[PDB]
Amino acid sequence: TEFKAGSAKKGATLFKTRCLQCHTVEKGGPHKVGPNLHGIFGRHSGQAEGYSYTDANIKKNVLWDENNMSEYLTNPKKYIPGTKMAFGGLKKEKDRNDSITYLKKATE
Ligand code: HEC
Repeated sequence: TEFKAGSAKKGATLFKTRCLQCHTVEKGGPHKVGPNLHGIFGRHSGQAEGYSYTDANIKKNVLWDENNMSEYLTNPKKYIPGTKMAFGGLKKEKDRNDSITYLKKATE
């Protein structure tokens, strides 16, 4: 791809410190500020039920792949103009590789 496997352990911790404040990953976990991310790969954006996404996330109709996800983690607002995900971005590809490495793992 344009994405290469990284550290699943490294990623778990990137997640704990940069994504847990607003999200859960497990099947049957709850929606918090952001949606629960279980099964997000291959899924399109704005489809978890019981969660109020913005008009923008929804209309972007993004098919979430390790690659797509990469772009998005760089600069969310950049990738999805008007999204309410208040996250700066992960500029370091290595960081993204790690994080996505875990998400790929944890969200199945
Ligand atoms: C709270 C300050 C958040 C942090 C930190 C992170 N995200 Fe988030 N995320 C949040 C919201 C409010 C939303 C919904 C946006 C909208 O416009 O409705 C999101 C959304 C996502 C998505 C898209 C979900 C989908 O289409 O189903 C992804 C893929 C996602 N968030 C991932 C993610 C990761 C991996 C994060 C850590 C680096 C992270 N987010 C931070 C809120 C917050």
